[PDB]
Amino acid sequence: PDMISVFIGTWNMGSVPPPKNVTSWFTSKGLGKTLDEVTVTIPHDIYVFGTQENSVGDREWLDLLRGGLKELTDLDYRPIAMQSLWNIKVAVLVKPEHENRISHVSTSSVKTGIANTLGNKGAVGVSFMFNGTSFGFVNCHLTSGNEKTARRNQNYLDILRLLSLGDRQLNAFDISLRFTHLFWFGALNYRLDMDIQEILNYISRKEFEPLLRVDQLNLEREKHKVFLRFSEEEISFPPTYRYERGSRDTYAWRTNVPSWCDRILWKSYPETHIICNSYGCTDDIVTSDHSPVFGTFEVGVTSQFAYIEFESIEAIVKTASRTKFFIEFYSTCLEEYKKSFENDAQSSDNINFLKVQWSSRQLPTLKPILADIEYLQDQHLLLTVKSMDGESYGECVVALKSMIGSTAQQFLTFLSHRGEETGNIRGSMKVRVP
Repeated sequence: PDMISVFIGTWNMGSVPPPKNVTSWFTSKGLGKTLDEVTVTIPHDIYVFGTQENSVGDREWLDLLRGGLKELTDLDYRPIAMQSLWNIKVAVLVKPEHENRISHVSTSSVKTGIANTLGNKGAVGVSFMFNGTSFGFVNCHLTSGNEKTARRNQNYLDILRLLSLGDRQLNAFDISLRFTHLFWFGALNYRLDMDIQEILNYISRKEFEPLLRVDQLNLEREKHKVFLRFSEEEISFPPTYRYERGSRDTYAWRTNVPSWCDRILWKSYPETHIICNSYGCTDDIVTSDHSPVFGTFEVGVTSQFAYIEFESIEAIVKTASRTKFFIEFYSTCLEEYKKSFENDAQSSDNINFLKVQWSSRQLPTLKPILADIEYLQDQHLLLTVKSMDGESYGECVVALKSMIGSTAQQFLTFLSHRGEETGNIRGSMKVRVP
């Protein structure tokens, strides 16, 4: 297959079991950007379900999902992984025909505790490869409370740093760069900064823009504190918290201000195919004080199966240090990782920054495992900038897609470390074939 259809769902189940029928959740029918126009269901290739306050036992729950999907699609979807941590649970299921294509499956979980609050907060994860394309899925439940934004941001950073999904050799990189596509979703619990009656007025009008301008997740993302260079599809569904059970007619009630607690975000390597086909919530599933949120994505995949030469590399790096620096290059297209020599020039007209330059002589050629053009296009390099005394100052990713040829092509990208922008990097390179 050339592309796959990925379903992501997030639902705080409110410590009661689901209703018998959750079909709207699976088929992206409800409010927001929806697939209500689709009369005959196209079964997705991969279903991913993240839940919180899921008080159904692991085994029984996975069975309910397999059962639900069986009745909808007339297919025995196979669960490749599942992972729970208290009542935070994720499960990933694939079509039977894709079972051979999956490999390198891992799971992880992380606790993020804070004193004097209701704990049981943290995250669970699943990653795998679909042929040559790596996928990461994170399901979390962060700290609740209107005034706990700083605590939520810290939960995010603790997850980003501690969650050990994927290959170990990528331990200079965190989960924001380990996977071709990363989906981070769950009960993020960021809230609306507005009085209760004024918010209910806007929900009645279906005027979401004035509420989105006071959404705490949106504001923190603009400050560059969480979810650096992630995407979220535009929100056009009402707040998913907090409803009275048995209906969606009525919000319950600053401790119960309506909010978009339940969210899906993604982070992709550059020059890859990824389109969001839905992002919304149901309005006919009423067992929880939250509503289920869905998202679907069309995602490109690459089959499973010559040298790379750099003219020069130049990095603006954020630091007070003045030592020498080098680069390590990692990729799944390489047999072993390579390293550069010392940088051979450096300058600065800023106390906080440093320009660091590697000439062609200081940079090694990389030798890929296959010489096929169609293979090489779909690959990426992971670069980490390290100092000579030795910890990383910055990581980034570079696509080879437009770099295939005889003459060297320009690249420019951002450097990050531990959820902070730490500079940029640029250079000139070619992937040559004989």
